[PDB]
Amino acid sequence: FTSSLFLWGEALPTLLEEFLNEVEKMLKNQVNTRRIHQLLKELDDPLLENKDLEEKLQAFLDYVKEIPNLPEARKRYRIQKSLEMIEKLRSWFLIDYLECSGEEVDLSTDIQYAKGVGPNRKKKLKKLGIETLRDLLEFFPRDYEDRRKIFKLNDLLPGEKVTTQGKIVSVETKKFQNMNILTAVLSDGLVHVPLKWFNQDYLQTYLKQLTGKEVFVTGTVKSNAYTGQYEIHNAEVTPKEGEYVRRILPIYRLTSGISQKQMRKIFEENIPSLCCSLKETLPERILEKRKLLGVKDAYYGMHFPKTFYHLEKARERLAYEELFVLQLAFQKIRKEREKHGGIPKKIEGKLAEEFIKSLPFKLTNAQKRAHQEIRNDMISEKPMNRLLQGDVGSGKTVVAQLAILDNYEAGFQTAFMVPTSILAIQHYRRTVESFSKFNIHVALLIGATTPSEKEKIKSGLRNGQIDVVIGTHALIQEDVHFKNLGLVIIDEQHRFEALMNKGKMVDTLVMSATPIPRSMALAFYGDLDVTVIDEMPPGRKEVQTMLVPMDRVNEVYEFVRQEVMRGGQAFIVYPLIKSAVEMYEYLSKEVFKLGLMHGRLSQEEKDRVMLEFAEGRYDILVSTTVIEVGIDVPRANVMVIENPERFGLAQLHQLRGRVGRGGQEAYCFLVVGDVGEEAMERLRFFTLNTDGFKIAEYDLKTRGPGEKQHGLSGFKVADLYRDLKLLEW
DNA sequence: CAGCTCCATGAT
DNA sequence: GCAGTGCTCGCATGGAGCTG
DNA sequence: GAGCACTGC
Ligand SMILES: Nc1ncnc2c1ncn2[C@@H]1O[C@H](COP(=O)(O)OP(=O)(O)O)[C@@H](O)[C@H]1O
Ligand SMILES: [Mg+2]
Repeated sequence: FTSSLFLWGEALPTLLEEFLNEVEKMLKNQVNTRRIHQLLKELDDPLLENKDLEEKLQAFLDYVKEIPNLPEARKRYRIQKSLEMIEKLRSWFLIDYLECSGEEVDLSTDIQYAKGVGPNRKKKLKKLGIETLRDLLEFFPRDYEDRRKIFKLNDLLPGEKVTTQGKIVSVETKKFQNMNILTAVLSDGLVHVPLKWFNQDYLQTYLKQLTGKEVFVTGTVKSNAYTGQYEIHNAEVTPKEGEYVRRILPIYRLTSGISQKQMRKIFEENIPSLCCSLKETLPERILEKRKLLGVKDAYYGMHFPKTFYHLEKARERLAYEELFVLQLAFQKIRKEREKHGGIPKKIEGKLAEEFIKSLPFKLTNAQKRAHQEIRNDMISEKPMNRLLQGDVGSGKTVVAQLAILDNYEAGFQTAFMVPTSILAIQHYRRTVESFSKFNIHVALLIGATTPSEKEKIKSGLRNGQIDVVIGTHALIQEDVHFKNLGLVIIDEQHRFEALMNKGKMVDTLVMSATPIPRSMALAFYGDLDVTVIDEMPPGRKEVQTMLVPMDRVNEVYEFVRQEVMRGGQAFIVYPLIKSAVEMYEYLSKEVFKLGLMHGRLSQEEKDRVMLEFAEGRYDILVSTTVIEVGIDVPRANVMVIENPERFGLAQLHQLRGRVGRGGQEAYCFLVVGDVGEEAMERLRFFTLNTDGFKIAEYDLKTRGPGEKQHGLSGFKVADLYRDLKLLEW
């Protein structure tokens, strides 16, 4: 917990921003005259040395202090009057406004134009994916080491990079065996504090190059020098005046070759230059609305801020920007739908009331909602693009079927789409035996079907009472007709379009097995007016998920021999490292019923194979290619992911999903190797996560969206709304 | 199994 | 394009988690 | 000293 907790601690008092900060916290709650007066005592830092800033302030701190000796109203206008000025202040002072000129040059150079960079660095730098120069901005720091704050000498906190100050009087160098030692030492006045260097002599020069002045030293502390008194190693001792080395300064990815001090001076010398050249992107009317910097400065800020406030204002600008890009394209779609327009219709509680009472089980207040929502949106004078989202076995299917009656019941006909012929056939059965009948004629049209039959069908649709067609994105590729088509159901990712009747829009509905938390929903997809998400069905018991060490792997192996001997089946997934084949017939020392599926060898008659698994031809399987949310092998009691977490926390879900059906009270182990905490911190979490959305919650908070590549927004969301509003035009 | 990075140590 | 100043910044090794 | 800019031939 050490690091993750110490700098954190000694990080509140003593620097304008922190100050301003707190004061805002001050008001947003309650002053404390007393207090202020003690914050001001602790202030320290170069920013303050501005006249107004100082004058400007008094005025301020003076206005505030009055709060308390003030009844209710007397307090308000008082407050907002403030708050406004802080931000007012912050904007004035806290940012290093990049005042620009000379003139822009602007392309993708092969980076040698870069200054300081040269041949070998050329190659070095490209190990970081840095060609071009745009390449040299879109490349922001790992992190930031700050400094501004200077520690006193004799308060060195045992074991920590600090930056203290003082003279320096002592340049000794010591040689031993396979080691030297360079020392000079720093003298506040009273204290004197060893400051030691290892296999560097040069330093000798500089330090001597120096003896005289007082300076700023930046290093670490060490609990040794068993003679006592702490010893500071590794520092930097810059001559000084450092109003200008009492700054935040970045930390970039490195690459044997370069050094921070290197890489830095290299950003130090170009960024200001480049930044400057960037045609603004979003219009000035916006900017003004919400208040964070154009670009130049923003990009500026990500490298060389002087207020974490800066940096904040910089991501914030830099991130809204790129959500804009999305929500722009969205409406820009959503609108085009407003053109072509949609169609509604009336609806007979008849059907559903029937369907619903027909079933055995209950229904959920969830699916109920799925329902109230679909109807209504279909009904509405325009399109519907809902997303029926849920978690394998939540009741997605049912619901779809109501969509299917309601639409039929209305007047028009629906058209089910699905990635695979094998899946079509299979779905078909259900919608019918499901529809168990009433009075609806539903088809499939899959190319397997005999040419005539096709014909009898096609024609069936061109006119009349073929009520639903079940097929692949086969339909759309041949060019079918029917002059009423009131909806299109979809299952999932079909490889790699919308439908219009005469010219209006077709009620579109898309179901998915792999959840996605609302923000991500509303941010990469959003355009799917909604997602009526599911909260799950009863009687439903769930996978006893277990996590198992390796070695004991032959343990699980056996557990199957059983369950599988008692008539069940077992997946076995092994990522990438041929071994597979080696993993295979060494696994027919599990002699018994095995099948393979290399995977991305990806004919998507993968199901071809699963069918055959579900039918009972490969007692057990063998992965690679994380199997998908598809044809469902019933008997499959147990699952086995190995050397995981290479798998997102979701593919694993996928996998867990795939095994259970029945009640079957299925089971899924996961062999592990070594790895650790953060890794297993996660797994551990998986296993007890009854619920696959709090999964995504959790996949986000930890690894950024693995599911090209977002530069900037790690869930704060006021943006994703800041969007909707500004984000029409 | 390897190739790289990042971090912490190295001296009586 | 190579040859001569004059800058800035320069340890090395070993175990470490990470991705391929 | 490595790497690079910059100046000159
Ligand atoms: N309300 C319910 N209560 C109990 N079982 C239900 C309920 N709704 C659906 N089921 C059944 O439980 C399983 C749910 O999965 P399903 O409805 O096929 O959709 P999906 O797997 O896509 O979520 C099916 O057997 C379905 O028939
Ligand atoms: Mg389904």
